[PDB]
Amino acid sequence: KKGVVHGVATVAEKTKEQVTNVGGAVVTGVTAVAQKTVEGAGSIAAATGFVKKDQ
Amino acid sequence: KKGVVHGVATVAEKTKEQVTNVGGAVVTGVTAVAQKTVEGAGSIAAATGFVKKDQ
Amino acid sequence: KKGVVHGVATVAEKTKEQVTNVGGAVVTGVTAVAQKTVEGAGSIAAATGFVKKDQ
Amino acid sequence: KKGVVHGVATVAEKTKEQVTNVGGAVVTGVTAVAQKTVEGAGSIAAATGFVKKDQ
Amino acid sequence: KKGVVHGVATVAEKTKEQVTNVGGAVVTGVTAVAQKTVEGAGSIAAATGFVKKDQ
Amino acid sequence: KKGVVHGVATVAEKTKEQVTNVGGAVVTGVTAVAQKTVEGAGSIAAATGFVKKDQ
Amino acid sequence: KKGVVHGVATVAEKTKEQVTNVGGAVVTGVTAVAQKTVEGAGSIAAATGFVKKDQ
Amino acid sequence: KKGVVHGVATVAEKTKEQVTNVGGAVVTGVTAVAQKTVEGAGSIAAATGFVKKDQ
Amino acid sequence: KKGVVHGVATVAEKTKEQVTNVGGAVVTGVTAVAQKTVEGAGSIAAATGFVKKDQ
Amino acid sequence: KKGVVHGVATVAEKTKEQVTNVGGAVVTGVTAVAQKTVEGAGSIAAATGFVKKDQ
Repeated sequence: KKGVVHGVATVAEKTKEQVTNVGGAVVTGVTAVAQKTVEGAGSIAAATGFVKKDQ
Repeated sequence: KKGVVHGVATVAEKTKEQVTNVGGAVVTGVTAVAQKTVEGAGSIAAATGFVKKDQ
Repeated sequence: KKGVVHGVATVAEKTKEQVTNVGGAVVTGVTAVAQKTVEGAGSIAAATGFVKKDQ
Repeated sequence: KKGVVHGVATVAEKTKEQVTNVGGAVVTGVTAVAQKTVEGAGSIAAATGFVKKDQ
Repeated sequence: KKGVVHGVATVAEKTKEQVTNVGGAVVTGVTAVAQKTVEGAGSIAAATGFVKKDQ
Repeated sequence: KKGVVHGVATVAEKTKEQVTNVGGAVVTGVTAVAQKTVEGAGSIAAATGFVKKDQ
Repeated sequence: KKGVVHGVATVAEKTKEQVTNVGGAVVTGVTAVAQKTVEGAGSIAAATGFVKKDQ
Repeated sequence: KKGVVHGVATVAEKTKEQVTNVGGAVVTGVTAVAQKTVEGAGSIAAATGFVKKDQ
Repeated sequence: KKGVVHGVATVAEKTKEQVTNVGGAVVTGVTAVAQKTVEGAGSIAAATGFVKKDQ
Repeated sequence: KKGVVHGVATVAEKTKEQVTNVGGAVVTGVTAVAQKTVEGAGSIAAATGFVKKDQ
């Protein structure tokens, strides 16, 4: 076989899960957050996949 | 087989799940948030997939 | 087989779920949010798939 | 088989769900939000798939 | 076989999970956060995959 | 002060919430159930406060 | 002060929450269930407060 | 002070939370269940407070 | 002071939390369950407070 | 002071937490279970407080 990509690719066979991202956010997984009190200014309480590039 | 992509591709066979994103947000997964009190200015309480690029 | 894409594609066979996004938001998954009080100015309380690019 | 796309495509066979988006928003999944009080100016309380690009 | 990529690629066969990211965040895994009180200004309470590049 | 009860009482001062039950069911709290498929004969899918005394 | 009870009482002062139960079920708390598939005969999927006394 | 109870009592002062139960179930706490697939006959998947006295 | 109980009592002062139970189940605490697949016949997957007295 | 109990009592002063149980189950503590696959017939996967007296 032959393949040429510029990116971003994701090429496969017999594949149970696939995610391609440029951005941006993708949530595909099981996630449970239980929480009782959030205070403070300002605290990232429960972050799973996170990116902060403030300018 | 032969394939040429510019991106972003996601090419496969026999594949249970697929996500392609440029952006942007995609939520495809099970997610449960239970929460009782959020305060503060300003706190990211429960973030799963998150991207902040303020300018 | 042969395939040429510019992107964004999502090409497959025998595939249970598919999402293609450029944008933008796509919500296809099970999601439960239970919440009792949100305060503060301004706090992202419960974000699952999120993108903030304010200019 | 043969396929050439410009994007955004989503090509498949035997496929239970499909979403193609350029935009924009698509909601196809089960979603339950229960909520008791939202205050503050201005707090994104419960966001599932979200994109904010204010200029 | 032959392959030439510019990156970022992810090329495979017989592959159970795949993630390609440029960004950005991708959450595909099981995650449980249980939490009782978050205070302080400002403390990253529970971060799993995290990136902070404030300027 | 003086108090004599037979039960069931609930006596208080300065009290934000109160529930008295003999029975029976009382639901006063925030509750979010999101659900996609229930099968089987017969499975209690999502029970929060539950009592089964079949004879 | 003086108090005589037969039960079940709940006597207090300056008290934020109170529950008295004989039964029976009382749900006063925040609860989020997100769920995607329930099968089997018969499986208690997600039980929070539960009592089964079948005869 | 003086107190005589038969039970079940719960007597206090300056008390943030109170639960009295004879039964029966009481759910007053924050709870998040996220779940993707339940099978089998019959499996208690996610039980928090649970009592099974089948006869 | 003087106190005579038959049980079950719970007598206190200046007390943040109280639970009295005869039964039965009481859930007052923060709880997060995230789960992806439950199979088998029949397996207690995730049990927090649990009592099984089948006859 | 004077006290006579039959049991089960729990008598105190200046006390942050209290639990009295006859039964039965009480869950008052923070608990996080994250889990990916449960199989087998039948295996107690993750048990925190547990009692099995099958007859």
